Amino acid sequence: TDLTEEQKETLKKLKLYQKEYYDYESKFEYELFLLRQKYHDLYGPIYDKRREALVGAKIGTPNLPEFWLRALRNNNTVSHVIEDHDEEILVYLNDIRCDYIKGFILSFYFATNPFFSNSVLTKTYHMKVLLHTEATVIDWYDNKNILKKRDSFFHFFTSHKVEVAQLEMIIEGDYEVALTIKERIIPYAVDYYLGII
Amino acid sequence: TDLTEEQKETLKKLKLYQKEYYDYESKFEYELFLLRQKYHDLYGPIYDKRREALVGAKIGTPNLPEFWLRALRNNNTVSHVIEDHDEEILVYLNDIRCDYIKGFILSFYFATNPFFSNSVLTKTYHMKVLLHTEATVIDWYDNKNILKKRDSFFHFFTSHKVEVAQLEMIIEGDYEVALTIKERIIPYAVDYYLGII
Repeated sequence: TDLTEEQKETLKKLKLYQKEYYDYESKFEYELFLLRQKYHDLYGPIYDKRREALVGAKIGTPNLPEFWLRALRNNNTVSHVIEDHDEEILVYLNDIRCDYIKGFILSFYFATNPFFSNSVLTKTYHMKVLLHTEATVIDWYDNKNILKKRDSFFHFFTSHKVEVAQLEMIIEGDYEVALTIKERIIPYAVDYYLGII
Repeated sequence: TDLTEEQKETLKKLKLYQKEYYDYESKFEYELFLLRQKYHDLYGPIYDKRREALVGAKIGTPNLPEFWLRALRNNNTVSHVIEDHDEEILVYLNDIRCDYIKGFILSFYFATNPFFSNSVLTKTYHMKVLLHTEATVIDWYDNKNILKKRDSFFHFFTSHKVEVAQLEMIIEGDYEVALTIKERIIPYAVDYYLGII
């Protein structure tokens, strides 16, 4: 800008070097994408084996009753959004999975149950940093909508986009829960069940 | 525990699968360590070239006056801890570098200056999650200790370990600054200088 010609040259050289930094950084970012994908695929079979052993019925994880409810209960962050009335519903939980959008999408698989007909409840987090969320609409059976009667874990399946403090607080807490399920509950489920974490 | 023998078997299988998860996870963590090291070494020469072009004198970055002060100023987080009196000292800044402990260590290289004799001021962050910090003691020249006369950027070079809210707040803000310098200022210095971020 208003530098001496000599300094202008120095500045151009720095931009040149900075351009070099960005090139290497893009390549690192790429190798990071590869790395996370590779292991995501290596974890997949391990998750399916657990599901298989757990599910093999009109009850969640029949080969190990209340598996997910207890794993979720044993995690501080998630335990805070689970109420006593939510427990009779969560015992029907067969599996929780995380998938990339063909952001990420969390899926909650439920066995046939007297609360809602959905065999699966999903939550999609759209991100670049959160953009917006999409939740499946729960098809509650007559008089079973616990959201009516109050606070409930199932408020998690509520779609959001972007008073302000109110919205920020809600979106923040929701994303925190989702992140915990995605990075903690799913990767270390049984250890939470056993409560050894 | 108090499961049927059948469920006990299911639980053992899950621990087996979980053990498999941890094995793969350890291998991913290892490949992540490699990845970050590799690029750390690829960035090194790029940082040294910038220093070389900037420094080539009794003034910081003589080939481009006030380079680091301006880069630091143009970053919101860091700009908040820089006072007007700190500027006459920061203009002597020749280079800022980040190194792994042979956690990480931030080094601030200063040209000969009338404020302190130290040719380098470092800050060491010990971590597993912060354990404790080590800062070089500044050898201020007579009547030059700006920390006496108040708030100053140089309070950054203060050692900490672990009333409680007071300590938490201080440690938190300090680590936030360090992180910004490490991940933002150093990797994208010139772009901050130009203020295009």
